[PDB]
Amino acid sequence: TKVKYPDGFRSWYHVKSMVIQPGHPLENPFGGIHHVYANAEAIQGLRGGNYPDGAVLVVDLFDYQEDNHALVEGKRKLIGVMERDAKRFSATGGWGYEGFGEGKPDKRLVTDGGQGCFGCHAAQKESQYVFSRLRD
Amino acid sequence: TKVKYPDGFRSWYHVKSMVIQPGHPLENPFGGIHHVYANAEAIQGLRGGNYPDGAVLVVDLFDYQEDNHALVEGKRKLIGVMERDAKRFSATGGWGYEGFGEGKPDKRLVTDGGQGCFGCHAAQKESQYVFSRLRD
Ligand code: HEC
Ligand code: HEC
Ligand SMILES: [Zn+2]
Ligand SMILES: [Zn+2]
Repeated sequence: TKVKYPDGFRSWYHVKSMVIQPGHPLENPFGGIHHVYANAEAIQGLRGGNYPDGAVLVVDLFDYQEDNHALVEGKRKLIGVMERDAKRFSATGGWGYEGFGEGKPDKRLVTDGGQGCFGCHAAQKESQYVFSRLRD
Repeated sequence: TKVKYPDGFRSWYHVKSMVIQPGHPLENPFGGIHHVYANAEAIQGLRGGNYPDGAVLVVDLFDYQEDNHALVEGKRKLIGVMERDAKRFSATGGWGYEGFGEGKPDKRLVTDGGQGCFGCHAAQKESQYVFSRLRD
């Protein structure tokens, strides 16, 4: 019941992006420029199907520097990971929730079996616990 | 001697992003959240390899809205497209330059054969007229 490191996620489908600036309620620790990625499996859910076991969503969080009215991507802060397994991740609505510090497999961030992550993602039960909307 | 609309570019490898805000010298018309994408042939070039004919880079430019210490993606403004053909686009350094308003295939923007585009990109001769760098 550990979430696997999503090897190769940077080659996945880019779902969407958002900037969370200082002062945002989620600034600790979501502050930065973030990009949402989906594997083949997760695309099926985003398109309006059921999320199949093996679907993985990644949220890739970068620091940024405001440089003359450009926001410029700096170092990666972390990745958040949601891993669909209806049986193994049953306690958290069938998604496994993990963080990797600087996107490194060695730096697991989740210490409460993902109940905190699940606490907020539960509001989205009707879209299978997923906030991001697939956009053209 | 026309740049092909890059059908399916939303499914390609996401290279990088940047935000250009009010007050940036490039605000008009490059203002917004932009995402750079690369087809397989473009990735060869970006990796430090050479760009094969048929390499395509896309810059996808979104309007954004302020939303309580968040910049949220709004409407697509346009896409910019560079298509590799050393022979057919030799007047603009082996890349064909085109813009599509709102990313629509029917709203081609470039009127000067891409000389305007090439004029700025020519700064980057030493990285084959590409600004963007592959990051992890
Ligand atoms: C609310 C107080 C949140 C808590 C706690 C967590 N997440 Fe979340 N998450 C939240 C929002 C509003 C979004 C959407 C961002 C966007 O650009 O629209 C997200 C997104 C994710 C994603 C991308 C998939 C999706 O649901 O859109 C992942 C992979 C994700 N979050 C993981 C994650 C983990 C591992 C958490 C605990 C450490 C976690 N989130 C907490 C809101 C909230
Ligand atoms: C300088 C005044 C520019 C002019 C005029 C044009 N472009 Fe450009 N382009 C510019 C920069 C600084 C960047 C990098 C942005 C980043 O996030 O790093 C770009 C990028 C592109 C891309 C992505 C590929 C790359 O070189 O990084 C494409 C596909 C692209 N630009 C196309 C484009 C076209 C079609 C133009 C004429 C309409 C054009 N550019 C003008 C700077 C400048
Ligand atoms: Zn405020
Ligand atoms: Zn500014």
